[PDB]
Amino acid sequence: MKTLGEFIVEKQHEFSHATGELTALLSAIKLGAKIIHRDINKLDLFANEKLKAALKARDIVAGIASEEEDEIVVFEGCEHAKYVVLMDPLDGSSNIDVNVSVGTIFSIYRRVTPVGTPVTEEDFLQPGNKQVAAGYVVYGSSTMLVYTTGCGVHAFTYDPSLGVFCLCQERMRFPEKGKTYSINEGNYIKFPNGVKKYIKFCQEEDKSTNRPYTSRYIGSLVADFHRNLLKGGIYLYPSTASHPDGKLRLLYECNPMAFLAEQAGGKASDGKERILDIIPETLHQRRSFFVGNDHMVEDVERFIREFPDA
Amino acid sequence: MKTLGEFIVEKQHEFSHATGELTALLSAIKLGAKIIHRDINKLDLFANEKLKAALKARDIVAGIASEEEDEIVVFEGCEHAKYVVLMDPLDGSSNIDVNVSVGTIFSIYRRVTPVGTPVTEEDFLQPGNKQVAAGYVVYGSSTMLVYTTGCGVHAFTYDPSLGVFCLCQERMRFPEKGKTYSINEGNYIKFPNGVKKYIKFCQEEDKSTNRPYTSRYIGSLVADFHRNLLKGGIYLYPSTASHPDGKLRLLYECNPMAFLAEQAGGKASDGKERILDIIPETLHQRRSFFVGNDHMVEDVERFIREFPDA
Amino acid sequence: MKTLGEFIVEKQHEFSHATGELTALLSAIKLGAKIIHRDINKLDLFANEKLKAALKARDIVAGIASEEEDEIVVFEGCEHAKYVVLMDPLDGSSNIDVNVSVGTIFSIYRRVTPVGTPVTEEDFLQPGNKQVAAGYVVYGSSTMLVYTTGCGVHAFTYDPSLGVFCLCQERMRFPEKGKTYSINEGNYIKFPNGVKKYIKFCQEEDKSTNRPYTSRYIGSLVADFHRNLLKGGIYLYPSTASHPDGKLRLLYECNPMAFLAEQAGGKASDGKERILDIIPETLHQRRSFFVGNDHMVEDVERFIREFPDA
Amino acid sequence: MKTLGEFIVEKQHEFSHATGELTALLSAIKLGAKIIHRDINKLDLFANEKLKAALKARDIVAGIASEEEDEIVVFEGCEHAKYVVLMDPLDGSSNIDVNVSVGTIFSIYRRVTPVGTPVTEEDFLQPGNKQVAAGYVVYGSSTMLVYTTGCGVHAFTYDPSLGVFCLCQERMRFPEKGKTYSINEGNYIKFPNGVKKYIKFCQEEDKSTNRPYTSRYIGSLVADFHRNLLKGGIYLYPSTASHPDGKLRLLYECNPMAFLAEQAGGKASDGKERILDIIPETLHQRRSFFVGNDHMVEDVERFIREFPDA
Repeated sequence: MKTLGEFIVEKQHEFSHATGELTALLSAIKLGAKIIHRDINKLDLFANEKLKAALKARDIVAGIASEEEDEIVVFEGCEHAKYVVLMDPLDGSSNIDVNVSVGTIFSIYRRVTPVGTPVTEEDFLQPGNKQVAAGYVVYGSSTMLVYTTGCGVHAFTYDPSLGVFCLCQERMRFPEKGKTYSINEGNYIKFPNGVKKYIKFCQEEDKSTNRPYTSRYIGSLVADFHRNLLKGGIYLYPSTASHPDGKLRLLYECNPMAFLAEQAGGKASDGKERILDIIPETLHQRRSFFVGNDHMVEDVERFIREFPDA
Repeated sequence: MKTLGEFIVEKQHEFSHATGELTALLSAIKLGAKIIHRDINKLDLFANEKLKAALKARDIVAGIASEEEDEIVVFEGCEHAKYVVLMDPLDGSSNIDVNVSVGTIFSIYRRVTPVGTPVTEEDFLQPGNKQVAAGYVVYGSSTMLVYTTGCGVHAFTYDPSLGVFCLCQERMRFPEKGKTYSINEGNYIKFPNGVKKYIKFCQEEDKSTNRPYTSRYIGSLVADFHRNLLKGGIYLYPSTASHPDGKLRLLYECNPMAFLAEQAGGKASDGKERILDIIPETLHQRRSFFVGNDHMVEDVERFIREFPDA
Repeated sequence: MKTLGEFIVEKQHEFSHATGELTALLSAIKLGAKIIHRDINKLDLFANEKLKAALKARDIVAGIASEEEDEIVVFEGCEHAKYVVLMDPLDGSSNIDVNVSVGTIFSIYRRVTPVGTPVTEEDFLQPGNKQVAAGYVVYGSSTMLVYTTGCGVHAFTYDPSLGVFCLCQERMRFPEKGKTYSINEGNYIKFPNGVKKYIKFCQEEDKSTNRPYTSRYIGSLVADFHRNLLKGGIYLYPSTASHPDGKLRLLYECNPMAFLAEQAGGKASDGKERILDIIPETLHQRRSFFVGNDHMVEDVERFIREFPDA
Repeated sequence: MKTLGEFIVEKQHEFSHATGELTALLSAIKLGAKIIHRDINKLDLFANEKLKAALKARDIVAGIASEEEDEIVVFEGCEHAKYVVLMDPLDGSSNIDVNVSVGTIFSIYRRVTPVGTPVTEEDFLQPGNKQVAAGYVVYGSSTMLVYTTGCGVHAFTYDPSLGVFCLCQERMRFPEKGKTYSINEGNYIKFPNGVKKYIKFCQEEDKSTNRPYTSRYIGSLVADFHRNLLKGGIYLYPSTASHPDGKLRLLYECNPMAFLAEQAGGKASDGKERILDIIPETLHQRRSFFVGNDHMVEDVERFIREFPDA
């Protein structure tokens, strides 16, 4: 058995050789995860407060931005720190009422503003390709932490009896092919024409390409993403008239998940371009999101090009 | 706070006033659930063995039938018992690999054969309407036990820190209307014509009836059933050319879930008739299954009558 | 592995064949123990309230008497019950501050007053020889439950990860000889002359009788008793000028521990007579207490006869 | 609430400002403690192996010396490390069988031999006054970690439900006076004359100095030490004919506990001189040990000077 802390020390080459700093960052995340885990066994504010407090206590983060706050949070006494963290404290918290998987998503960037000064929104509006780390905690049948710093995706499972996260998968990679699609198909009529055509494509009979595909939609970004990463597949959250530019948050959800997806050998697109290369406009900016096996995301992109209407 | 054990003693009117016996039965189930819970934090055989051992140790069950065994199990030294239990020890165990919800389903009947003799398959082939109890354990973000003895559906949540199941919902009831459907829509082309038509019906635009409906499919009978019970909805597992008479087991899955559904004010059909009234043919008999809010199941039945082809 | 509940069902010959009732009684105790266990990982009132509530919820106890209450507690709606329980909810609670072992002690009697009426102090003032059950829960490095119903002493260890008590010792018996004594020797000068002489006797050099004996005094009746039961020894709590008739409670501590000691093959005396045969005078009556290996208790009794002064 | 990890980061002035290193060291200890904690809820080898593995995995310790090994252990690939650790993996493991408190003791030194080379016994034979850190983990009714780096004694309690150690006492100090003594008084006749005289002194009647003192002897160095630190007192483990120079290990037990005692305002002597100033002769060297409130240890020293015979 190898714990998360031991694994970090082992891979002192990742995170720009900043091992001590990564240990601190993930220790704050693991602490918040443990607190949230027990609390699950409203919660949004709770998770937000605990994670925020955990990060501030490590004296390594200058400030944070959260889906649960309109404005960024500048930590007093941490202006010397060079890291900022963006997070979705409790992804899909609505699933708590029905005992369905929920999760925490985090994204880490090196600040751009001068150290020793208060971080500004400029530090939080960098494109996803600037992330130095990203990950999620999935609170399902078991609690797991998955992260990347640009050198592969690593998975750890929390052992409640030992109170520690244990390594369970060092190099998480999408399988060569995907055969599952995840989307709220009930909203079929509301989706762009290209997405509707792709859904029909998924239902055709073609054994040579494993079609029709299997459908799976838990309704939790983290849970669906996690399953598709392990078994192969694609997750889709298109735009609709109600959400013309998508529903998912570009900064708190799309970017970190896109970083993880790419590090696992997958693709993350908004239907037309690479998520990680999008220039952020606002903290709460939304974006259409298609992520998973590259061939599947490529198919969605093709259908959107062939049937451009919304 | 009120524990499962205390609740049972409180409702000494249920289970034909056989309080001591119900306590014994659920104690065996709770024990097995606790063991399985920790083991999750292959498993099929494990869950089967632990539950079987737990039931035998309570000296109240003459024998059991399990999805994990071709033949029934007659407990030596328990021929004096008048109860038999049928179970699906670990529903959707495949979801374990992806950290998705799994569950245990149990069904209890009073034997028909003379006490003091070895139970036979006759005791396990009674129609669902003869069940004296049924329930499930859902191992999700939290572990919960749900059951009925014919007087409503009661829910309990396991508190790992106290090692006990606590009452969380005394009268589980489907809401007045459902607005969510759960099916592997990827297999659309393989389903009977009536089911295909119903799926399209679910996607129409009609705000007056909350359409289009929301789609949710975890891929776990227990997990999807549980969510739909709390929020309203319908779960569908139709027949296909590969499984002409459905995939779900009539005795280990359909009957117990149908009993729970009806006790919560819902409906459980195979598309044409009431699940609980079907006369069992074999231990492993399969059946098409549609369960949830009555109006939704009624709609499926109508579409099947209007479009009868497979 | 065999759980406490399964063990009880197995030994349906004990407790006057009242298996269902014993299960109920110990279930209340185990529940209270679990609650207290987690709360430890002031407390007196807490432990008292939780245990009292647990016993009342099982609808099998007419009332209780506790070291934490001047008057007995008559449970409304339980006048039909035939059992009464006396308890020391949190023995040696002062040890909590220093992380030292503490414990719960319980004693069970069949009421003497007519069923269907409110129990009176008469039901709680019966001599110890009338106990139908007695036991303790020791909250130490691990939490254990030990009990007897007149057919030997059985020990169970709580497994926090499974949330259940597991059998660890079916027939607890004092070894053939004891070689350890447990007393607050600091109060040597305050003890009766016979006790002082016995202490000196314990310190003599005589390998043939394993002397000098080893001294061990945790300061917790339950913890010291438990160790001496497993390894052999004697526990002494004599009278002093401050407590002329002893400090320990005859009904809440001495009687239940004496029942356990005798069932394990040991002896329990007040220095002159058998604890279980003493006729109670009041609910809070105190008594000198010497318990453990028979030969050691016999030695104390001899010294008290030979040196009678206080 | 403040965790051990957060506390360490907070006090970045201690441990020669080597915060990152202290975090690593205590993380290894906390991990081992968690593993041992669950294993308790033979063990000597287990505890030794887990702690040794934990320390090696942090890549910060060049090697260790343990009471469970005749020779020191040089960690391959850690010759670059500048710290060495000495430990008593499972103090009083015999108490496990009786559910009595046990503990882990650790001592940390900066190596004296050149970095980049294999540590030798020279690195492990430094006097106690050279320790840079020392501490213990007490596995009792609750699990606690206590440590010092020369700036006071800090206590933390393990919360099994959160899987983390929480600060509970920042500045542990002996009370102004002690009124409890801890010794195996059964061996009175075997002790040096001065110790026998001190024991009698403890039993005299003198309210002005809180005498007679209370006696408490759990039989576990860590447990007795911990209680005396919180409530005041003295722990004595004298020499005897069987152990002419004491029984406790100078390096694995006496030195670390002496460092803690002094940092809490107490005293630690072998009866004649300061434990921390003794020049080690061998890895397994033993020593008489008297530790606790200064006035009490001073009294023992006086009696030993006044009655010098063994």
